[PDB]
Amino acid sequence: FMENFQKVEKIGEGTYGVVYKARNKLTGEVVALKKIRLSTAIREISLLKELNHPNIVKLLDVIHTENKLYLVFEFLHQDLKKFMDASALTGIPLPLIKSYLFQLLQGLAFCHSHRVLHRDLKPQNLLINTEGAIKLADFGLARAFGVRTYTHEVVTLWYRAPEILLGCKYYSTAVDIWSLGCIFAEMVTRRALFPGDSEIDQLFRIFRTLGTPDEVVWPGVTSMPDYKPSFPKWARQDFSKVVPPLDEDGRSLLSQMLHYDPNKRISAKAALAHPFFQDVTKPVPHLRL
Ligand SMILES: O=C(O)Cc1cccc(Nc2ccncn2)c1
Repeated sequence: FMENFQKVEKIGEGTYGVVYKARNKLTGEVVALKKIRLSTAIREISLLKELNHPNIVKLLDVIHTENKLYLVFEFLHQDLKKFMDASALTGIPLPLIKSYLFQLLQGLAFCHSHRVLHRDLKPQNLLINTEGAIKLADFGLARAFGVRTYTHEVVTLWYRAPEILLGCKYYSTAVDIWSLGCIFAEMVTRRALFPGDSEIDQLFRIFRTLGTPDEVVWPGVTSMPDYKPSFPKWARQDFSKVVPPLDEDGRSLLSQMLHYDPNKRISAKAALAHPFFQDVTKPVPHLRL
């Protein structure tokens, strides 16, 4: 039971607590409702209510009652994780991959221009609709929560930027570009790019593909908190082996999203101008709800 909602249904375990599909009692509208497992965060998250962009899941409300905290979002019917699983036999068509990447970059460019990072992008917080839109959920929450324990559930590391895995306590816009590059690669190949089981397995999967980073490609890397001079030194592989059959435009863009040094990583705004998007369109997905 809930005072202000009816037909409340669990839909997932999230970074911060249970996520429900719920119907507002007064209006009948269907929303996603994210009970935070437990004020500097309430004011800061409440600022996120002001943000509106077509590629960002609207934060409709912040409800603080009975010493509980709930976030109310507009509801979308499928996430990219489920869509990629449903699309595993055929693959997502390239024009739709390109459309989704373009739209996600517009959402990131918007948030970043408003000084809001995500820090934890992953297919589970990318939501799609029947009209061909994709939207990013949960921007700004990681900073407000303070990176921080809000679930006992197993955290996905697969999309974490190397700066994060090497113990850098200082985030930048580049962490979100890394995560989206990993998601791009996964849409293309139908396999996660770096499916690490632990922080060190995550870090070593990255190193085995992109080469072990050094001061030449990443000035400052050897001073990062969790950097170890004893890390094995892997040579770097070609993106042509990693994301076939992606064309050279897509591989060029992906390589710019996956530079080791966050400062060298392409921005969302610059990525939107990349030649890969010259022929972008907005196709209709085949969604089975
Ligand atoms: O909480 C998490 O970490 C991800 C997560 C998990 C489950 C649902 C969401 N969000 C939304 C938003 C809108 N329509 C549907 N689901 C996010």
